[PDB]
Amino acid sequence: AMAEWHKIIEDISKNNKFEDAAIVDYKTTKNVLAAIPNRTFAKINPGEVIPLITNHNILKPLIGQKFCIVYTNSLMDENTYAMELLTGYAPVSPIVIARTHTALIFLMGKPTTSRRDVYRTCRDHATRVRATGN
Repeated sequence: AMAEWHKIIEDISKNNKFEDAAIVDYKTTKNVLAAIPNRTFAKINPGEVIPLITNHNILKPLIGQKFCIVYTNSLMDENTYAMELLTGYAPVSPIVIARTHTALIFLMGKPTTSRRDVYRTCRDHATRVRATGN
């Protein structure tokens, strides 16, 4: 599974619609498993993961030490496994977090990228990974 996390990031990186991405464990150590280098999501720490998976009412989470704003949250639902946010700083950009059996996939679009494209791209990656048991 470790190599595959990097393959997912590589695939995202080739697409000019996205600005940032990371895959972070949520089961055990909560370390960053793969990330686009030298951007915000590479800095996600365990204390940022726990509120996302625990607090039903999370609204202004810190992600890589910057605030984001939650506008839909079905992250812990087994059928949807996705949350939608906006950055809480300029330029306002769309974010989707999708949940596999063991990891969170964070994806940020450029400001011009549609909500649909970020959602479908992030969630489809999670759908594929879930089929492997990860």
